[PDB]
Amino acid sequence: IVGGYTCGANTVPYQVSLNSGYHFCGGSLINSQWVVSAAHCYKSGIQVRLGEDNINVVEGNEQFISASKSIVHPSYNSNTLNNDIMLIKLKSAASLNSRVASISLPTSCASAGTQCLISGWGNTKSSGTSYPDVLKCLKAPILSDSSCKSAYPGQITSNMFCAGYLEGGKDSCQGDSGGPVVCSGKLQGIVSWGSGCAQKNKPGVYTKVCNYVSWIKQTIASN
Ligand SMILES: N=C(N)c1ccc(/C=N/OCC(=O)O)cc1
Ligand SMILES: [Ca+2]
Repeated sequence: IVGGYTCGANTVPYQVSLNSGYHFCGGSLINSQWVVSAAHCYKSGIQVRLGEDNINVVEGNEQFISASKSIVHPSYNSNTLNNDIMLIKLKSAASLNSRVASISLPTSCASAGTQCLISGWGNTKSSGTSYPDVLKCLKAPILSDSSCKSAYPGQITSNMFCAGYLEGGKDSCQGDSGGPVVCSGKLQGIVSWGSGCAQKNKPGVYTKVCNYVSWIKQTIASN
């Protein structure tokens, strides 16, 4: 997260870290057994880490649970990042508490102009490279689809939306991938892609979760 703020320990209780010997992506806990992340975060041997603040220090509230399966969206296209969503099932159910909690799926899509909360342990520099210890947060508005398409001509599908600041300076970044975009207490986006981070006229592009609720519910009902 570039240009954001320190969230505060366990204030984003649905935020997860995906670990394969190191943190590589974020995710969102949607119930005791399932995490929503980005399909481009797929790899084998994922361990889900819940209740994290400092990802490099065991502070006492963590739950580390191995993934039993990963399900990439059937229409995920890794070239265009269309349908950039994946479900990860935990080997055992998480214990839900104040520090580890699920985030609601939306019943309707979010509105242009709505301020959303984006979070992660990704790069905090728009140019160089610096990774934070503690979870970082950013409040950013959903942009109009016409501004989004103008920013990224020929690349924005109906399964994507832009959020952020066209002036640059504030954005999600590498290492935030797969993490939550929460708007009005619902999981509306997944950190997906963008040209660099926090660049002028290049806002963040996010998977449009409201399009996938049917697939999510069907998949979790059968796996
Ligand atoms: N909002 C952005 N500008 C943005 C968001 C996500 C990415 C994802 N990069 O994938 C590589 C990785 O996370 O390791 C890039 C730019
Ligand atoms: Ca920790």
